[PDB]
Amino acid sequence: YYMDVQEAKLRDKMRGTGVSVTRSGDNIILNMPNNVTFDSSSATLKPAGANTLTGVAMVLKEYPKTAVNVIGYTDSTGGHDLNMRLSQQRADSVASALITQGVDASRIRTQGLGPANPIASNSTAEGKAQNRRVEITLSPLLEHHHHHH
Repeated sequence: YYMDVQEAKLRDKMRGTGVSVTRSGDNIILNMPNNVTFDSSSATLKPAGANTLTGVAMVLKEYPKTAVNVIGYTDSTGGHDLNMRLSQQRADSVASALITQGVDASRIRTQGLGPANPIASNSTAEGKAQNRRVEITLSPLLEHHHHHH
């Protein structure tokens, strides 16, 4: 359980934001289309996206046993290294926004996995557009930080 109610909260808050709530197994995948999060192409937090990121951050405050893995995906047509930069850049923008809103930095990790896992075809522009995305992987804290010794 634990994320059952979170799925309901996210589904309500993302009622018409543009964010696709894909609940995979136990963890929740919040994938945000390039257009709704960023302005042009560079990591640029538009008001709409910042507003939505605030909603995400709110839920992350409601349930602090969430591990926030911000994994950025993207097509690598142009320069896989440059796209890697943008991949990490985009993830970092989301993370810093969360931390700014009040999410623990120690509960957040940013991974640029753009040219790693193709969600769609990379040869076709259809998939190329789909691959360029930011997916927030909300997983339950695998063994909370344990320091009493």
